[PDB]
Amino acid sequence: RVPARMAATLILEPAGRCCWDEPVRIAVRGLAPEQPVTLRASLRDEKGALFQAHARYRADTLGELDLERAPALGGSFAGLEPMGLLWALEPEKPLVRLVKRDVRTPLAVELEVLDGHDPDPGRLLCQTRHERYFLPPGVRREPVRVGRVRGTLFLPPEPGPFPGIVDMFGTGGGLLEYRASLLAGKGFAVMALAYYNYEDLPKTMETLHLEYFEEAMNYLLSHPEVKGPGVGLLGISKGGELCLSMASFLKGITAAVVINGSVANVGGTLRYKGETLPPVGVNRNRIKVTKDGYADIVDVLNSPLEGPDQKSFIPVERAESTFLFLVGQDDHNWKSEFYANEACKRLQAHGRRKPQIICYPETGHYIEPPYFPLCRASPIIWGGEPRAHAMAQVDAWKQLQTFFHKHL
Repeated sequence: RVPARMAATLILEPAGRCCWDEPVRIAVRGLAPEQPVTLRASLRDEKGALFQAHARYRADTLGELDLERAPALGGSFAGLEPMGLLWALEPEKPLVRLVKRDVRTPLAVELEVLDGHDPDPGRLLCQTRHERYFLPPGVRREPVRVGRVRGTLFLPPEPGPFPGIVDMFGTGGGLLEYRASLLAGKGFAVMALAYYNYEDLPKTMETLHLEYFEEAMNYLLSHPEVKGPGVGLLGISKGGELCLSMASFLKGITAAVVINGSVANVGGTLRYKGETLPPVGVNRNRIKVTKDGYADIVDVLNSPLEGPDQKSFIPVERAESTFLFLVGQDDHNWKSEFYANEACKRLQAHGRRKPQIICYPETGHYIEPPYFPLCRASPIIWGGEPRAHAMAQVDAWKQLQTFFHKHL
């Protein structure tokens, strides 16, 4: 009698170094013909927090399970969804946002193949560790500490020069580098820019001075490996708001991608030389408690279209820049589509080019780079449905690349 068959084996393409924003093809060989199995993906973030997804499958008649050929039958998702084990990842503890800050180390996804379709998993038939990197091949990380400017520059491998982008996130303070590092992998010099509560910067954003942002952009533009003659701006939330403010008041901005930004100045006072924008007013009575114990704050901010709140409207008509607005239709942080439309109306009322707006159905506030799992709530809701939001993230990433390549 011949020995028993060797154990099942997982095969990935690509087998080696995969960036976070890149698709992978997962296959298992050496299962029994038509064997029912459960695949489980597990990830621990830099804070030790667990994220998991699982789906049921059935091997084919050869005992092969290939996720670009076999559909998920149920679990965290169903259908021919090769990347579902990643986009459907859910935190073990509700309310937990994924924490990834050091772009120099990968996030590991542990993949398990477990026997059977029982809700309580069978025996482990095979496993593999799939590392996903945030610093693309040959991308150079260069911290920025020039004048008062604080951020981190990412450059592609030599030779330059490269189109330059300033990258900005919203409120929370500190510096998120992961989008800039990934985007530098597409041929751009990208500066992740901090503006409060990081290193020696002012601890709060009670008042923000656009002069700081002018300095940052001038530094990027003056870099020996940045192409010019202007820069791109990429911002989400308050960061997109700042893209509009920068483009309205400052020179040297060629194009801006605004992701769920606001045309109202919110949360503090903006100053540039003799000019000021007061914060738009709030109405905490407009809060909705639904349909769990979560706040819905989408209606709290006053309209920048009536009363003294018109003062907080960013004068986008003064911008020379081209704009692309990427909005989640289900944004519950604030009225992103309304802001995009009102920016467009302001611009057209002054004979400026009409900006492209892309509105993604069932997508929420946090449109992150691809395969970042949806955070539904963290407490307030942010909006989005897992699959719709995931595919919006994948598409937005291609849209901004195309746009920046065209204009920069």
